[PDB]
Amino acid sequence: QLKPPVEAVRSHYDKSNEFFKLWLDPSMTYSCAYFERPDMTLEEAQYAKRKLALDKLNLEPGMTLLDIGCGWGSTMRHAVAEYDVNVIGLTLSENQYAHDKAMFDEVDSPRRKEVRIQGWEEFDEPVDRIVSLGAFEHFADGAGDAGFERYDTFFKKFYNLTPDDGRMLLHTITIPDKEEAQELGLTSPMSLLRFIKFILTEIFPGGRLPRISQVDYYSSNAGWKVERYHRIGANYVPTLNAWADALQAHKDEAIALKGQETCDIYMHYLRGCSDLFRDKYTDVCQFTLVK
Ligand SMILES: Nc1ncnc2c1ncn2[C@@H]1O[C@H](CSCC[C@H](N)C(=O)O)[C@@H](O)[C@H]1O
Ligand SMILES: CCCCCCCCCC[N+](C)(C)CCCCCCCCCC
Repeated sequence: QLKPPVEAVRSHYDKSNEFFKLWLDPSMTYSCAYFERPDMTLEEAQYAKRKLALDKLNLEPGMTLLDIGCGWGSTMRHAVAEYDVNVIGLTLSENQYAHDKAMFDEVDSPRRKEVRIQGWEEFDEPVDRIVSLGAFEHFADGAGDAGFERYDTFFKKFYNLTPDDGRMLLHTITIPDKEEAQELGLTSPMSLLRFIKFILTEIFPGGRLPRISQVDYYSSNAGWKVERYHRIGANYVPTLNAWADALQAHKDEAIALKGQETCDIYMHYLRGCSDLFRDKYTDVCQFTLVK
């Protein structure tokens, strides 16, 4: 069986909740926002992004929703409150677990609000609908068993854990297909290579970005059909800019918590990544997978 990338994932996400709070929106949503309307704030765009994803699962009350890689819980909390479903959240982060365990305790509701420190590789329960936002980029990584081949186990596992009317909303960052890349005229300056190196070393160790053709191959191989490809990477520019700005704003506060270095590293990372999505080097897509 497969082994979850615990140390690699925790090296980032367990940096400090207080820290992440300083620059993330109030719901601490940590994935590409969605500005469905020009005048939304980051916080409203995040809600819009969550809604966009959830409305595609055609959720009815009573169903059990599975959030693979639930971060700081926003999607779970939103799912219950707006669709009245039961939710199980998976994460490898200890601080996110701690944070969500407490966040759920605040408001009481009939439905189930479960958060676990369990990898998708170990999940084995029947669920109605699945949602994963910004966690997929870690799925080709593992504690010793890294490799894209992992996607195959992924789409099969969850194809078998869902009903005939099963649906999965896969939200992930993506890189251009061999062709679509040359048409964009994407170059790789020495500075770009240095940045990627910086990201894979200090920010997201083990991260791997899929091409759309990869998601198609492995998901279809399990029997899934993409009912809709919704590319929205351009939205990541406002998002990453909002995050970097918010961090600049509370710079003194942040330098207090984590020091000077950590803050320089993060600003560099937030700023650098924005241009990647603006320049079309990377994109974001929400695959609506159905049977
Ligand atoms: N193998 C694995 N199994 C389960 N969760 C994983 C994982 N690798 C990474 N993750 C989780 O995926 C998340 C990436 S951050 C995304 C958080 C959330 N979906 C949001 O949109 O705010 C983290 O919570 C991390 O713990
Ligand atoms: C090229 C190496 C890429 C490693 C990517 C690891 C991605 C982890 C994504 C995690 N979330 C969803 C929390 C988002 C973080 C902000 C966007 C970062 C985009 C980086 C693009 C690098 C090319």
